[PDB]
Amino acid sequence: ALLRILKETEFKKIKVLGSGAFGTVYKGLWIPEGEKVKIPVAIKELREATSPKANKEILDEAYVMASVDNPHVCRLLGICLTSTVQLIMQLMPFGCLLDYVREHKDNIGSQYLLNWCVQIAKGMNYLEDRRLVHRDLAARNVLVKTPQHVKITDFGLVPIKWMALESILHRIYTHQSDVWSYGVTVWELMTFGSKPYDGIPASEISSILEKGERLPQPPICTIDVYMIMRKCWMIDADSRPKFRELIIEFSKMARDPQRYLVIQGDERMHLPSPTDSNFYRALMDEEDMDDV
Amino acid sequence: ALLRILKETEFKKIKVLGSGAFGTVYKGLWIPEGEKVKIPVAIKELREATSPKANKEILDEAYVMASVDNPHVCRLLGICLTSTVQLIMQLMPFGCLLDYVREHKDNIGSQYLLNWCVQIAKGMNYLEDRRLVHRDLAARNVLVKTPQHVKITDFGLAKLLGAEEKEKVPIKWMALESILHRIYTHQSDVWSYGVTVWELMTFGSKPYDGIPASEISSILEKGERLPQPPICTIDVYMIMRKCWMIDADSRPKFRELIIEFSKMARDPQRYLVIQGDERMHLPSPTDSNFYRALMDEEVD
Ligand SMILES: *CCC(=O)Nc1cc(Nc2nccc(-n3cc(CN(C)C)c(-c4ccccc4)n3)n2)c(OC)cc1N1CCOCC1
Repeated sequence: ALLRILKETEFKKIKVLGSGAFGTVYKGLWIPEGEKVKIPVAIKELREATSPKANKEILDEAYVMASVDNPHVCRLLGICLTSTVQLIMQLMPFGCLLDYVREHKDNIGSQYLLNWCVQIAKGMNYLEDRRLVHRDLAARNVLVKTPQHVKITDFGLVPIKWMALESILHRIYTHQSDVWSYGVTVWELMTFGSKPYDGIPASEISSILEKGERLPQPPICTIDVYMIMRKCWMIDADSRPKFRELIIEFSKMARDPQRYLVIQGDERMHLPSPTDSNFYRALMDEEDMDDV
Repeated sequence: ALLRILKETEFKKIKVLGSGAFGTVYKGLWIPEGEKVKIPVAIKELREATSPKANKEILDEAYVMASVDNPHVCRLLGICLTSTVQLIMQLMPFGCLLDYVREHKDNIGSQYLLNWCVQIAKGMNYLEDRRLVHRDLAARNVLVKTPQHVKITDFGLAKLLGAEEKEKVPIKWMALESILHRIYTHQSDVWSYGVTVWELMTFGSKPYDGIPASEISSILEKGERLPQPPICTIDVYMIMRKCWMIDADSRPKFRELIIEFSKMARDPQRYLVIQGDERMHLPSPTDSNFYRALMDEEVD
């Protein structure tokens, strides 16, 4: 009952958002039957059609993705099993956090970055609590509902520069491997969208990791935050932090954001007032969540 | 804190949506600072008010309109006080309930009709608990967020715009005390509530059609009211009549209309005789969960 079974004639793709990988992502419009309203949605299309009973196992997984109830994880709203599987979800009009942090290269205060790290861990801890592994966490796979509210997408289904060493050498994906990717994601945000291990061929990443070489300390990060990232990339998967621990740790820093992130001009980049925050929420973020 | 002050440079009107005596509503675009995104909103540009009011006073009542917090009353979000008075609210693509029921005329089931009455009574009870009086409750002033969720709009717009010698004043909706002596209480809002139900039960009929508005006061003193809508059992029509009693204290309370319409909504076909009603049921949980995740994140 959480997965609406669409038909082709009650929606339509409007403009491509992203393409290549999974398939294509479109800006879309939902046209209810009998009504003259057009509701903007997002549609995920798989380019390869090849589906018979492949569609049934997709529907089985689609019901699981339709059940993720969390303010910081995206829910699958509906499916259209036409030609090529079509997934329907809410449109996040601000785009992904990678493009967002890149456009606002040096116009992002320390309160936003730390809160984003808190909100991403809450969504991941939620998934771990549901015994689900994301396998592909990355700043590109986090969406900006509003600047104060991010959500993890691409849950369902090779980012070598994002995977734990055990996932590279042995294709072992756990929740502790997701912690590794979460540590690369944090680094992506702190460096404002820099490419991890830039230029370096992905085929040689397992070699440089076995030598204990890790991503460098981002300029705006105090040692407290970089040590967090370093512990996420420990060879021993069990030594890596738990997502529940990361929620508490980053939250403490979000209480004193300037003590853990050194940003030029940070004194004039604060989180919105209650006023802007009631305004945002009343328009596009009327959903129940946790105070930031 | 609940009312955002907007500058003319961070929003722009796109297209008109509909015009009324309080003003015209436009499909708007909010451009947040330093963002490349356009956020759709709804903008009401108000018509000039009689007893022209100072911007401190208008703002002093915009804070009251921005304070209503109920799933069934629309909250004013922002304001722009310049050469005109522009109100900003959440865009409701479905429109107002009056246009909706005329438009799906003989396609609406009794379970929707009785639920809309509960929801309107719930918004009105909230406004009475807050000691607020709406003064212009009507089917045109109820907005459809989703087909299963309606909200009262335009609260407080009558008090701050006033009126000239057009007594913009909804005569065929006001209690007799309001037409005669301009008395607006919670019990006269019950009078407009009865008329609002009658508009719903008739699928958008014009009340007192053919009777000039200047003559409503007198026919009301002769005991003449609105006729029984054809789909109404005497159960519902009794409740409507009680909303039109000359003694405002004999009229039903909103707290009572909530319970009474909840009762009928649990057995909707006992109370509304609609041809073909045995195929016009509510949406499934699936279709309902879909509407909520897309447009509505905020009695069977
Ligand atoms: C970072 C890339 C990106 O997503 N940009 C983006 C996002 C959105 N809003 C949006 N709403 C709902 C769903 C999505 N979305 C994106 C993707 C693929 N991304 C994460 C790499 C998926 C997806 C889900 C499941 C499976 C596979 C893919 N869902 N995105 C935009 O709407 C405003 C616009 C943009 N971009 C703006 C500038 O660049 C092009 C589009």
